[PDB]
Amino acid sequence: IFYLRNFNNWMKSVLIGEFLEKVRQKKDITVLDLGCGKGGDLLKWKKGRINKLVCTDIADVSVKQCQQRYEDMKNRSEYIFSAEFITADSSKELLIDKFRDPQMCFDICSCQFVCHYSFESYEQADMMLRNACERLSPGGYFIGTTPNSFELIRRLEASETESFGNEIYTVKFQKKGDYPLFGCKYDFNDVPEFLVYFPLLNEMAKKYNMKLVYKKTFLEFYEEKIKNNENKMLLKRMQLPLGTLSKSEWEATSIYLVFAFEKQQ
Ligand SMILES: Nc1ncnc2c1ncn2[C@@H]1O[C@H](C[C@H](N)CC[C@H](N)C(=O)O)[C@@H](O)[C@H]1O
Repeated sequence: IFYLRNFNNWMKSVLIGEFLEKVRQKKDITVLDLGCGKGGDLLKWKKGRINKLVCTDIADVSVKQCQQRYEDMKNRSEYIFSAEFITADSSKELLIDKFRDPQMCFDICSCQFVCHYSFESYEQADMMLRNACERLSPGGYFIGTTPNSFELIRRLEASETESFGNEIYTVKFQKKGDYPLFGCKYDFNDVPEFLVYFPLLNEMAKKYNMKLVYKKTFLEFYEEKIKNNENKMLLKRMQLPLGTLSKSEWEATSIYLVFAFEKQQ
């Protein structure tokens, strides 16, 4: 369990940091962490020296864990951002209606391992994308990590059943051979997720004046980003390709992709 979560932390680290550098090339960094969980990315924002962060999640128990983690860091002379915490279903509720400041603006929306939950339906996928995008400033960024639908199906079609995996993970599709845009249900060991067809996410984000910066598979992102010595030293410290992970860990990790979109002027 540890090694993978750690590789995923490194992934989000390198992803978050590139877009904070990109952000800062244009003269008070305000960030929306959408589906923030227990606050696994609070330190990344702290290290990035953002000034404001809104943390929101469907699970109140996790948001309260996020809030306590934050109070702990704050309680323990060094700079920390101010933070707003909201328990909401971002696929059914409108965050503009929840913020203290409805007309608040964000420089980044980070959406890490969350989007696949909103694709239960069109209304939900579109709502979570509005929430992510409508308040980004011109030039601001929508960044995330979600399973690559191409790799799920590849592995589905190779399989003798509706299931596949190794000792680390299991995928179990509800149905096989049928891939609707919305509602394409699978299990991933433990909640139900829904297939995210990336061409459809890309297209759908044009409604909120967003152009794709890049989509990379995890393996592609890994091998490009290891070439930066600073990203590589970070991996060194925090810890198919040969080393860094096992065969089985690359197998689990290689399911995912990384994306970045930009609000246009
Ligand atoms: N409709 C929704 N709105 C907001 N959060 C959701 C929704 N559906 C699932 N989630 C949350 O999204 C998160 C899924 C992620 N696996 C947690 C990842 C967390 N951002 C991290 O990178 O550590 C969980 O916290 C779920 O509670």
